[PDB]
Amino acid sequence: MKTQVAIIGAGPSGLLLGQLLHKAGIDNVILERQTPDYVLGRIRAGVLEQGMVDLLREAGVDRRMARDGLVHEGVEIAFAGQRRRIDLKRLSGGKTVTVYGQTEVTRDLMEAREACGATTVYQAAEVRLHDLQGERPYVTFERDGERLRLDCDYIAGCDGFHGISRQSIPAERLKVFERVYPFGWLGLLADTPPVSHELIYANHPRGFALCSQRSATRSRYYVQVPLSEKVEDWSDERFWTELKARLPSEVAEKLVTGPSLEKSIAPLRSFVVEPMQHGRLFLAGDAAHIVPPTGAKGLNLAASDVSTLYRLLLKAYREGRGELLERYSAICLRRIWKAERFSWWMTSVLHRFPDTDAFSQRIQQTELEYYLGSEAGLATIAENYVGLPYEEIE
Amino acid sequence: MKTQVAIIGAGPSGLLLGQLLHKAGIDNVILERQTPDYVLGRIRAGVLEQGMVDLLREAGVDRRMARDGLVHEGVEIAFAGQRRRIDLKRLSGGKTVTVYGQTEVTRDLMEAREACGATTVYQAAEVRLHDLQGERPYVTFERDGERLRLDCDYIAGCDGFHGISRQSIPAERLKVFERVYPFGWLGLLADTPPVSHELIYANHPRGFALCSQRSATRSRYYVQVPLSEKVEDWSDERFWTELKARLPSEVAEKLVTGPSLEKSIAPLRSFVVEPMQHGRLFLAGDAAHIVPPTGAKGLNLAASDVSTLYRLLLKAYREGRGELLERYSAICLRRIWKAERFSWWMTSVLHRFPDTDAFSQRIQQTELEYYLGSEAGLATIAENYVGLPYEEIE
Ligand SMILES: Cc1cc2nc3c(=O)[nH]c(=O)nc-3n(C[C@H](O)[C@H](O)[C@H](O)COP(=O)(O)OP(=O)(O)OC[C@H]3O[C@@H](n4cnc5c(N)ncnc54)[C@H](O)[C@@H]3O)c2cc1C
Ligand SMILES: Cc1cc2nc3c(=O)[nH]c(=O)nc-3n(C[C@H](O)[C@H](O)[C@H](O)COP(=O)(O)OP(=O)(O)OC[C@H]3O[C@@H](n4cnc5c(N)ncnc54)[C@H](O)[C@@H]3O)c2cc1C
Ligand SMILES: O=C(O)c1ccc(O)cc1O
Ligand SMILES: O=C(O)c1ccc(O)cc1O
Repeated sequence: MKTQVAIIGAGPSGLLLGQLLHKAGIDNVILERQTPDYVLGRIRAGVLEQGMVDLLREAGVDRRMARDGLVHEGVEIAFAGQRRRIDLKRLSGGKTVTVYGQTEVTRDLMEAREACGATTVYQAAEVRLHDLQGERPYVTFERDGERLRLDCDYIAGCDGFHGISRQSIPAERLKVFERVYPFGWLGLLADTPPVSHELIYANHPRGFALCSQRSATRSRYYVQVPLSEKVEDWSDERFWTELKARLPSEVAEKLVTGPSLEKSIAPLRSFVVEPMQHGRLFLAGDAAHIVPPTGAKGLNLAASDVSTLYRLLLKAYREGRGELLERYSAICLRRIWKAERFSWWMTSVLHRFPDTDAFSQRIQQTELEYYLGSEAGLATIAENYVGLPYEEIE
Repeated sequence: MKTQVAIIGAGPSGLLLGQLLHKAGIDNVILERQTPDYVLGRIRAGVLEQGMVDLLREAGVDRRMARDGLVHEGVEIAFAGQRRRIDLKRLSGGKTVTVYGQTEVTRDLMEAREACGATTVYQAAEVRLHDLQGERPYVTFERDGERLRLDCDYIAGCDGFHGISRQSIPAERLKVFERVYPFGWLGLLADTPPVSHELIYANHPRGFALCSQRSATRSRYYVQVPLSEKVEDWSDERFWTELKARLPSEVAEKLVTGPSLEKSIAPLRSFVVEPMQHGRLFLAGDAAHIVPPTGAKGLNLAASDVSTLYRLLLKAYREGRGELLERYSAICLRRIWKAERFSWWMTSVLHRFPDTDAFSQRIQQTELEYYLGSEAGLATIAENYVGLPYEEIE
């Protein structure tokens, strides 16, 4: 079996890269461990930066998003009784963010890939990577007991945090940066009207709470929860009572609750590897870095990594400028570190940490008061929230 | 002995409050433990916000400052080889800061107080405060062996961090917030031309360094130093070699060194007490809060506390609105907490901390890169650096 670009993983990263490449005439094959049904069962993210919205349009997979996605011009932050709205549009110079679920984006891409007939192998077991520094790297995998080999020019590791691609680079070539937080988020998807037209991040003494949405009739809520909690200890009833306790009264009063469609606990973490490539292997998305979901940068960093990789592969194939691929990491990392700093900052001011002394609590409260009450403070949040500009390469 | 306002301490706070009050017709007596010579030997701070510059003018003690002080429109931050200038004037909407030493301000006030004949008792030993909640509080002290009593209406505790006034409030009425940093600043005063027309804060891998000044022929430099260091372990020669090692080469190359006039180590700390008053006693300056010197807010918070206390005492005496004095703490604390947050922030991004893991070092470097390269980021530093607006009271 032979292709130009082998893509490990059929999540947002792999599918988006694959569609962009296909549309440009660059053959690519995607290998996925799971079934399409399993991939479609993941709920996850719901906020898209303008940059990712444009990338989807460029990949020609935006009809459903332009119809069902909700454009948001502001977000609210609630702390100490008050609610402060950050006008993203005004403060960022006119940029907005789009709420359209990660599940929906994935379904749209899977649908577009099937229609075009590009190759996708689901249930590709025991995927292994070889000859990464050769002129001809290859991938071996198993489809129903028999071991097959796939030859290619390049390999894009879009296999997420637990993927095989990052594990295939000699550990000595990689520098890891990581921070584990002492809490996770318990999320709940409900077929109920959202409590607000815009998102609400809430810093409350009992912990963080977030009111989000997927459409006019589907809501998504999250509450900060200790690492020790098991999802089976949280009945729907317990969740609503707790969400309500963390929100301002005028918001909790008008909350329409209902049974959960999905409920899960995701732990918070920061992780970056440098470089993000080795020979003919390039990491993209969760395979290369993780951010706590507080700034909604996860799916968005995957998109920029992909936008950068795709434009560099295009130069390599169409223009014969294969040497530009050496710049991938440098380019991606500048954006990744700023998104990591923003996500770290949002996380530290909105959540309640266990070992907190009095001085730090007061500093946390003051950060909010300063950033939310100063025009310059609001602009730092806003420009970071809509997404800093993608670099153009060279 | 009888007066209207008893003032404990003849540092910047007490003298400024005393001059303002005297000029308005409100009698006040200042009690100081040390001699005038001892007070004048302290070097300390050198940066004044516009607010403090206006307060000095209002107190009529600005002739020398208007002549010898240097107005600065920007400051530089050096990190990772580069130097970035923050245009304070442009970014703050036209505000600047004035470099005029704390020693000079103190000398100017002491001179003005002597000329007007207001009462100042130096070497007032064993000062004690009594009947703080009565209608008539009083102060007792010792002048050459004999114990004297001073009756008054109000007492202003302007006695610094180790003063007796904060110690005189029942510990149970006070809430303390404090953070001790694992380093101090080794400062050096030299009769040499400063290396730059503007200040330079430097984040270097060996530690923080700061290039400041007092005039066109007098310089002040500081280097971050461990808590374990003794000043006698730092010869002038050792200091210059170390300063030079922490600065960018084009700056170190042109540094004019020379023997020290003064050299001392000051440890870094944050401290706030709430409330800042008890009965007829009001705390002002270092007696109520401490900030690390990184943001130069120490002497500046003393000035705002004083400006607030003076305007409230004026209302009380001239207008009979004695009830407004209950608002002192609330008003002062809003400004103190924002200055504390700023000083904490400056401190954490410019200094090298001992227990730092890789992720944090990268986050520290990114904070600098973001704040120094974004117009909104630069504006947060600038507005905070020139000094947030004084509240007008009511
Ligand atoms: C559990 C979890 C919860 C999240 N929750 C949120 C959230 O609530 N909000 C938010 O803002 N962000 C959240 N995120 C982040 C956001 O969803 C991710 O950044 C985004 O999914 C990244 O996309 P990706 O394509 O890089 O990886 P993924 O979506 O993880 O997809 C990678 C794919 O590779 C496949 N794969 C793995 N190993 C192999 C292999 N060995 N061979 C072949 N295929 C393989 C996997 O099956 C998977 O399909 C969450 C992420 C995770 C892991
Ligand atoms: C050692 C030190 C170094 C500093 N270095 C810097 C620096 O390098 N840069 C910078 O930006 N800021 C620095 N600061 C901070 C800045 O100088 C202070 O915030 C400023 O001096 C506060 O003024 P104040 O009037 O409140 O107190 P102070 O200047 O401390 O004066 C209070 C006065 O009260 C007197 N007193 C004390 N106890 C009694 C008593 N029991 N009875 C009567 N009188 C008493 C003291 O003798 C003293 O004269 C420094 C402060 C200190 C303590
Ligand atoms: O899923 C969401 O809708 C959501 C929204 C904002 C964010 O920060 C993280 C999230 O998971
Ligand atoms: O003394 C100074 O000149 C000086 C300047 C700036 C600052 O942050 C702290 C300082 O002590």
